[PDB]
Amino acid sequence: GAVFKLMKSDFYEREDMITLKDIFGTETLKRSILFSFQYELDFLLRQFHQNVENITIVGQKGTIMPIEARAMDATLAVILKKVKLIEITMPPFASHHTKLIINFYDNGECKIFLPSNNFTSMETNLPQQVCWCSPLLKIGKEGLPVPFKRSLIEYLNSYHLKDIDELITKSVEEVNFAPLSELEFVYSTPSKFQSSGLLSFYNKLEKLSAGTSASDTAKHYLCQTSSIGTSLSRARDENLWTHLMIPLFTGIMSPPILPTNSLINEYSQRKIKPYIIFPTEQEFVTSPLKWSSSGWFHFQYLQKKSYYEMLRNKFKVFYKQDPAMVTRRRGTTPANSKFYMHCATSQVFKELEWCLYTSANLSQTAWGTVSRKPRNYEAGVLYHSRRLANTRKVTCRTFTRDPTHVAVPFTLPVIPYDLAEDECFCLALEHH
Repeated sequence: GAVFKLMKSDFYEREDMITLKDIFGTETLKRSILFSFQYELDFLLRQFHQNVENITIVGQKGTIMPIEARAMDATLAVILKKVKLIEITMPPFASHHTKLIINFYDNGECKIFLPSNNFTSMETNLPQQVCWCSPLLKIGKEGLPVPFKRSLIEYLNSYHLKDIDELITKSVEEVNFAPLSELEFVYSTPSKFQSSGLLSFYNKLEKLSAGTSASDTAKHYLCQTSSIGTSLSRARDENLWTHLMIPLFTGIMSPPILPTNSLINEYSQRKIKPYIIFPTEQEFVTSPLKWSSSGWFHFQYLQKKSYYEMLRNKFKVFYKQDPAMVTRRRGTTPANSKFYMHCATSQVFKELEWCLYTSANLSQTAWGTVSRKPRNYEAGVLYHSRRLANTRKVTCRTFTRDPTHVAVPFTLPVIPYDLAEDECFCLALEHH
């Protein structure tokens, strides 16, 4: 079955879990196809077994740094001949953030992974990272269409590159995706020709919950992100999660933004509970590598503080690790995974209506809006309870207590920010 694993760190596990070497080092691996925002080629290529025949690497022109001669050795020169680069030219202010691995093995097997780390030593080892692992898939003729496969192919098409069409999509097409028949592949693309991002995700959730009646249940919506974008509007404080996404998902608004005070009453009246997990200032003090992982966490609110105060004090949206539940070896180190999830009710989040794990951070550029398309490539997997084989809920557990559908790096429960003391981490330095 598909499984979430916590990526091992050279620092936190020194002497359940996965490493890049488990993914790439297997002697039966024949081919890997990789997508990422950043590759450190000498670090990445050292993960592979000599048996590998091809490594196809997709990334933005310039995010694939060649190995300098001084860092070459015998082994690397051999693996390097097996590398095919597909270099993407992005529009301005657009990023290729998708992290995706498609592996093909000796006996026609295939396995797909979504790691939260870029392929660099620093990303892999500093902030907490996770990796979703598909079940084993087999090359073979397909029966009924599998949504995950259809969406993955739309997504690949949306690069509009002949090399992707020929070298990747054709190979994906041969794979039977039946073991993924419960899951959805949810993505963003700048392609004008393919709907994606928030509008498509919203339409997908509306379709997946069709018929479901309303309840007096509390409605919990949680986001864990390593970036929090600024206001959707220059004239008003409006946050993507609280003002647009949650209101869409709950039915507060439809596609054809509400005043903040109206939203707060609506949340109170519908028992909506919003959460954003983002590191506090003090959680770096109780992290083993201290502020080392802090550069991955971006929420630059100092220039428009009222937007932050609104989130912190009016929506009371911020949540932090339970310092009693974290391991000694990881402490309160923040995670660079992105999860979005919904629970309808301490035990909160252990049974979910749905959960999306993705590269997409909480920004307009990753998700778009109702009217604007995403600027980035992003990809993720969605578990939806109505899509499960059995009439059941998606189950979730925290890695900090280490089978469930989902596993998250944050504690369960998470703890509200203490309004007297806690503040989201934000550093303004001279260089930025």
